[PDB]
Amino acid sequence: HPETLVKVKDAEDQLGARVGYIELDLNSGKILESFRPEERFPMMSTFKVLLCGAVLSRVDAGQEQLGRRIHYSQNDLVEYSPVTEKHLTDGMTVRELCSAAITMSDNTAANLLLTTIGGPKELTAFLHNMGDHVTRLDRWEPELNEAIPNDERDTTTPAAMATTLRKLLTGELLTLASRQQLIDWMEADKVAGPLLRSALPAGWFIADKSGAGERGSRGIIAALGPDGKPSRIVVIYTTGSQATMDERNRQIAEIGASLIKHW
Ligand SMILES: *[B]([O])([O])[C][N]C(=O)C1=C([C])ON=C1C1=C(Cl)[C]=[C][C]=[C]1
Repeated sequence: HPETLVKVKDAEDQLGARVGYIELDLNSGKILESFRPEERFPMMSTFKVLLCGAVLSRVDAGQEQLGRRIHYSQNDLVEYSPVTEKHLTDGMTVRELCSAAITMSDNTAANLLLTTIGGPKELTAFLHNMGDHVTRLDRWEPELNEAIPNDERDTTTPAAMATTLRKLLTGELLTLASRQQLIDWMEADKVAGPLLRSALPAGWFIADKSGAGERGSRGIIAALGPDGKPSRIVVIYTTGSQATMDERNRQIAEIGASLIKHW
């Protein structure tokens, strides 16, 4: 609805930065509304969902096991590893790392999983392989969050990310068991409370993954809908603002409030 674009542009004005947006019909893949849909923005942690998608793709093909245990050490720990830093002794399984990476956005977990699939180069090849010729992961945590202006490294576009998530969650790319595991990790997301979830009406479904980076970077990707089932995909990114984390969170929440109001 056009009223939501009013809020998105209001958001660019208040944040003094670019805001990218897109609302996608989950079933048909039709773009319902957009703002800078094909402009690049850092992915920050929203990439962790694509990372686990590639991991599940491997499991389905027998190249990986969810119960497989990964051992790591202090040397591996990078900034913001609330779950992995507590398991140095016995390690964690592939399954537990994706849980950590998606629900808590644990950075070391991401790094460990990336290592299992062959690094950024491979995640990028996986994406290209599934029709996404835009999204690219080039670095590891934490450098991929640098958000250098005009830098194409570690970026995606609102349209590219929305189309790719739709495929991950409804395509024949993953088995049904794998698709549900991914959605289950996104539905349990525990660090995105002040964003879209704060505007979600009672009874609605939402599976999401947020992101934060340098230079005011903030974003979120999500599948949501009424009566406990998702029916649309929403992707929101911004970068360049000098606004506080709280102000950035609110603008996203308000964009959310509008898209829900005009559903
Ligand atoms: B991802 O969520 O974009 C990566 N986030 C971080 O690496 C991070 C850091 C370095 O310090 N806090 C976070 C973080 C934020 Cl700002 C929000 C939610 C989870 C982690």
